[PDB]
Amino acid sequence: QSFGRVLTIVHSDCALLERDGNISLLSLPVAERWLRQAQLTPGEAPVCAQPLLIPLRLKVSAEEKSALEKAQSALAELGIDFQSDAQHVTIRAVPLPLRQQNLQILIPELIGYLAKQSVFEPGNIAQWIARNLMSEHAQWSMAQAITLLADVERLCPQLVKTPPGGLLQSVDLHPAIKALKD
Amino acid sequence: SQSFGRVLTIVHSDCALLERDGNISLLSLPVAERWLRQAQLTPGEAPVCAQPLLIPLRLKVSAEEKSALEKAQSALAELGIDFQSDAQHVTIRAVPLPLRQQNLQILIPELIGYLAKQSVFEPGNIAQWIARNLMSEHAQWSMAQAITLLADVERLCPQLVKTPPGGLLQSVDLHPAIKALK
Ligand SMILES: [Cl-]
Ligand SMILES: [Cl-]
Ligand code: NA
Repeated sequence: QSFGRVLTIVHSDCALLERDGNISLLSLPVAERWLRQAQLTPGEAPVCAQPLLIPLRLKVSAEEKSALEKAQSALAELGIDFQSDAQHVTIRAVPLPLRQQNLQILIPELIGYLAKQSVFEPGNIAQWIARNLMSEHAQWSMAQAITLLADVERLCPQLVKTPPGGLLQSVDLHPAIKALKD
Repeated sequence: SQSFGRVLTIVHSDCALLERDGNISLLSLPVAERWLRQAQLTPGEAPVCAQPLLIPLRLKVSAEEKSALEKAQSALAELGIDFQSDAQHVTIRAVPLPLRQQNLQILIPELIGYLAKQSVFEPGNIAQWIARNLMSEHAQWSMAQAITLLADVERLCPQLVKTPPGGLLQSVDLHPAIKALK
């Protein structure tokens, strides 16, 4: 299905939508998040490690290093590969959705998150990366909102069928209609 | 002076069983630690000074990160975190005493990620975020460590002792046991 037709951008990051006479307000940041999670999750989209131009070498504490080692397998399932020596880790590849992020901030952030876990699972790591570590977004445009919803419709069919309250809300016309008649 | 009571024993590697005027309680040492550090980092709740690193930490930042840092510069300086910025990078020149022995190559990027998502910047709010992201103190707490921590918390956070939140301290009900003995 579909969220409908994008009508206009509301308050820099929402999209006013129309579907069968119904008007809705959708949060683009929330939609972007669901999209990224699906694109990063093995089993919901193609996952292929992408080589870094220049590998990112980082110093890590022993507890971080140890966390990285236990997570190696989960990370590789996400397309995140690295090698490491005594005091460092060097990121050699990341999945496509991450290739254009600022990895000098994202990876150290991922490392901090990983150093706090007891269990490592690609699914939960993808979700975390999708919600917290990714590129913030400035003013949204129509072209961007249109593209986003289309991608979300394609990869997250379920969101369409049952959109949470933080994703899309009903814009009630009854008051205006009544006010026009009355 | 006012206190949480007498430390009786360590429970679950990170909690402390307390006794105060006949009442028994369980206190989360990690939570107590976070309040202590939050206090040590908050201007007005404890002394704050800027200590230079012997090796400035340079980091690449996105326009959005760059911008966020710009807006938070004053609040950060109040916390003793000083930095310089050039086109694409920022260089941390100094950090408060409680952050000297941390993994800044991980913590600063996390702080930057956190700041990039804020709209309002206040030293108090930022210090709270920092205290919650410092690497967990110990792992297996000892009696001496808990006794020392609590004495410090008592002097720097007198209000916690008066109104200990439920995340910090919980009552251990002896009534069932007393009834059972009967
Ligand atoms: Cl537009
Ligand atoms: Cl447009
Ligand atoms: Na970021």
